[PDB]
Amino acid sequence: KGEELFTGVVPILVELDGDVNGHKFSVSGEGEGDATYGKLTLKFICTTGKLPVPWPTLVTTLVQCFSRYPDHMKQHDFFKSAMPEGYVQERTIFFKDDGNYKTRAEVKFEGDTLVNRIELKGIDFKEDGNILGHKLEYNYNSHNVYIMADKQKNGIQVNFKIRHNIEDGSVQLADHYQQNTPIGDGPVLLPDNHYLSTQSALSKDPNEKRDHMVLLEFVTAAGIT
Ligand SMILES: [K+]
Ligand SMILES: [K+]
Ligand SMILES: [K+]
Repeated sequence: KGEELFTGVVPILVELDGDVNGHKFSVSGEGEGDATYGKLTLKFICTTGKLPVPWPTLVTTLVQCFSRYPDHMKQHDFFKSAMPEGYVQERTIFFKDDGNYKTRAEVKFEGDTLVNRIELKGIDFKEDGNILGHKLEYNYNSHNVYIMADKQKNGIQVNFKIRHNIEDGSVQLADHYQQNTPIGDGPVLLPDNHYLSTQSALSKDPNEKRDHMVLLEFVTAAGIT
């Protein structure tokens, strides 16, 4: 079924159209995912000029079908079960004492490539807050992403908190509320409650002259015994 599409390395493309406080931008990403290992390797470029928000604030928006589901949890992997037609992923992300992002994405195959196409709208940001002021460290914490069948028993409702390190040594919370709904109408796996355990490392390409982010991530499902 959809799980079979992920047994080796799969190319990824990401495209994001954003508008935060009227500052418009676009981001393109490319790389590969290896769900057997829960690994992602990607590079993202801002194709419109300078990114008006910090790269770390966009990590969660910029393919949870690449999470590693251990064998005893495979009946809980909604994300691969929806493929290849894919799913809609919607979020609101509330930055404590600052503005919010609202995002809508479609994640699906296009040919042999897994594509994440996103629209993002951010509003009510402070002009010199941590986000528009670029006051975040260039790194990423490790998180638990909590997953539960949705009310309609059609997709999943997801909740978690991201912690962004700030350059003054404090931490700013980004409270995530997420819904995923299959694009096709045939059966998908509806999971028992569980979570994903995430870790990420960010870097730069020394030869890349555009504003950009190199991202490597490891994600493993857990919380079923
Ligand atoms: K700054
Ligand atoms: K900075
Ligand atoms: K890390």
